[PDB]
Amino acid sequence: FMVSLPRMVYPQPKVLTPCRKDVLVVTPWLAPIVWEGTFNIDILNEQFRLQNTTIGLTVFAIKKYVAFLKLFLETAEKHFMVGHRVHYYVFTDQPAAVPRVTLGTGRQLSVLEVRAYKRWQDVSMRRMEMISDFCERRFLSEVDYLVCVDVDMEFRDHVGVEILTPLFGTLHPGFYGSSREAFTYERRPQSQAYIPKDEGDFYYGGAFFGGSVQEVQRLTRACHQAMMVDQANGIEAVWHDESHLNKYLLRHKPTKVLSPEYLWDQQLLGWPAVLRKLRFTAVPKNHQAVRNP
Amino acid sequence: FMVSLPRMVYPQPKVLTPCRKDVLVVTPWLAPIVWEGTFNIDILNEQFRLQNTTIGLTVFAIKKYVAFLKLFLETAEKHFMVGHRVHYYVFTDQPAAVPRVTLGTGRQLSVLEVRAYKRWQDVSMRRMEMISDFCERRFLSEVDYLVCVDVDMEFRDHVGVEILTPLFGTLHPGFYGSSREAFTYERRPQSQAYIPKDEGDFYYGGAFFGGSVQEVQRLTRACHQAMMVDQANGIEAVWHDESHLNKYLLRHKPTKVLSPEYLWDQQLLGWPAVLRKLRFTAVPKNHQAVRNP
Ligand SMILES: O=c1ccn([C@@H]2O[C@H](COP(=O)(O)OP(=O)(O)O)[C@@H](O)[C@H]2O)c(=O)[nH]1
Ligand SMILES: O=c1ccn([C@@H]2O[C@H](COP(=O)(O)OP(=O)(O)O)[C@@H](O)[C@H]2O)c(=O)[nH]1
Ligand SMILES: [Mn+2]
Ligand SMILES: [Mn+2]
Repeated sequence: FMVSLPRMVYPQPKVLTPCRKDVLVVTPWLAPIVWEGTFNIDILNEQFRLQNTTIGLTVFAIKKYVAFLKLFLETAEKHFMVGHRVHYYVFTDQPAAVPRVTLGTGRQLSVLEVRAYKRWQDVSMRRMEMISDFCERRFLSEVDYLVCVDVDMEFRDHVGVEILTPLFGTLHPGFYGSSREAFTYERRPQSQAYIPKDEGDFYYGGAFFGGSVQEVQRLTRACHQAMMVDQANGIEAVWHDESHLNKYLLRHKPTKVLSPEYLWDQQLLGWPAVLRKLRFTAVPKNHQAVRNP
Repeated sequence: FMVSLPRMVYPQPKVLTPCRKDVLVVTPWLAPIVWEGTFNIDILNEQFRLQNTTIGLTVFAIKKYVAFLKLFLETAEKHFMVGHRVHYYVFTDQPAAVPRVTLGTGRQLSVLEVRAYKRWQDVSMRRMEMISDFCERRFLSEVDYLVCVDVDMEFRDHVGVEILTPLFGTLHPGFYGSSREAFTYERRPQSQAYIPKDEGDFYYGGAFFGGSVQEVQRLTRACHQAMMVDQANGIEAVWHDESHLNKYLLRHKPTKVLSPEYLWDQQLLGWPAVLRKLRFTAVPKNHQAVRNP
C-alpha cells in the first residue's frame, strides 16, 4: 500500500493548456471523465502494478449468446488490462459451449454455471442478482476490482487501469450529446427506477460498469432489490437493468465516468471526431433471432 | 457510509463543452485540478455532509507569527468549510497570545503548545514532525481530513469540501505557468529532496497541503525522516519543508491538486484572468523583521 513510484521521464503536464478543448473531462462532483488525452497510461500502470492489482471481468453468455464469447475473449486478450492480473468470470447455462481461448500469463478464466431465463429481459436483469451473489462466493477473495460488461461486444483498442476506481459508469453512446429530458430513463413514478424530467447527470450504459468489489456488491444488490420491488408491484422498467443502474448512479455518484470510447456501436453511429479511439464496440446482431430459440 | 443523495435540481453537465478552455482540469494520473468552474459545490456539500465529515485545520504560530492568527481565524470562519464540522489546531509556543475568535456552531479550536526553534527554517521544517506526532495524539480520533497551512495568510473566498481527497497538494503561485527546469526543486543529489531536471509534474506549495489523516501522517513522517537524513549528512534543502513535500508528491501522486486560487499573493502577482477567485492569500510581511527577535 505505501509504495514509491520509480523515477520516470515523461512530458510535463501543461497547467495552462486544457487536455481536451472539445469535451468535458471532469464531472461537477470532481470525477474524471476518461477520454483519450486525459491520462498517461505509464504512470497509471505503475501505480496499479505496485498495488498488485487484480481485475475481474464478468460476462454473461446465456442461451444463444455463447456464440459471442470467442471474439469477446480473444479481443480481451489483446486489449483488456494487458500486463495486469485478470480473472474472467464467464456466467453461462452451457459450460461446454465456452470456447478454449488461449490466455496470457497471469490471466485466468472460471466458468460459472447459472440458470437461463426465458425472456431476454429477465436474462439481462438477473445479472445484478447473479453478480451480487458471486461477490460473496468468489470475488471478494479473488479480485480487487470488477468490470461488468455485455458479451455482444469486442475490444478494438486499449481498455486498461485508467478505468479503475471505486465506482464507475460509462456514457451510453446513444445519449452522450443529448439533453436530460431526451434520456430514456424510467419515467413512471410507480417504478423504483423513476427519474423525473429535471434530474439526471448522464445516461449510463448497462453494458459497462464496475468498481471495487465492495461498491459493485452494493450497486448490484440495490438494483436487484429494486427490481424485486417493481416485480411485486407489476412493473418492469423500460430499459431493465440499465434503468435501475441509472437510478443508482444518480443517487450514488460514480468516482470516474467512462467516455463512449468505452461503449460504442460503429454500425449505428460511425466514428465521430470526438472519439479518438473506439475501444469496446458492438458486434452486429439480430435481436429477434439471437434472443429466442 | 452507504447513503443516498436526495433529489436535487441543478444544471445538466454538458459532455461536449469543456468546463475550462484555458487551464488543465485533470492531471495525467486522473486527479482533478480544482479550479472554479470545475465543481458544483451543492453536490459536494451533500456528499460530505452525509458522511458527517470533520475537517481539521493545522496552523503554526510560533514566536512573532502569533500576530497573524486573528485575521487568519476570522477569515477562516467566513470562508473555510462553512456548514461542516471543523477543528482548528493552533500550534504555538505562546498559548496566551492566541486571540479569542468567535466560532460558528460545530467548530472548535485547540491550542497545542510546542517548542520554538531559533531559525525560521527550522520552525518551518519541524512542522512535519509536529503534525506527524499529533496524528497519533489527536487527529486520528478527532478528524477525517487534515488541511495544513501557513498562518501568514487570509481567506478571501470559499475554501470548501471540493479540496477533500486522500492526498492533495496545491500549485505554488510562483510556478504554475513555469517549465519544470525552472521549478526551484532541490537539485543537489546529496539531499533526500533531490529531483533531477527532467522529472517533476508540478511545483507544489509548502503552505497548503492535506488529505486523510492516514495519508497526512504518511507524508509528514516521510518528510521528517528525510529531513533527519539530510541533517545527519550536513545538508538543508533549498526550500526546506517545501522541497521535501515536492519530492514526496512526485513519488506519491496526489489524488487532487488545488489550483493557485487556493494559494496566492496578490501583491507579487496581481489578479490574472485565469484566476476567477482568489481564495487564500498572503498577508504582506517583512521577512527579516518578523522571523527574528
Ligand atoms: O439471451 C440472452 C440475452 C442476454 N444475455 C446477456 O445480457 C446482455 C444484455 O443483453 P443484450 O446485449 O441483448 O442487450 P442490448 O445490448 O442489445 O441492449 C448480453 O450482452 C448478454 O451478456 C444473454 O447472455 N443471453
Ligand atoms: O518564526 C516563525 C517562522 C515560521 N512560522 C510558521 O512557518 C510557516 C512558514 O514560514 P513563512 O510563512 O515565513 O514562509 P514563506 O511563506 O514566507 O515562504 C509560517 O506561515 C508559520 O506558520 C512561524 O510560525 N514562526
Ligand atoms: Mn449488448
Ligand atoms: Mn507563508
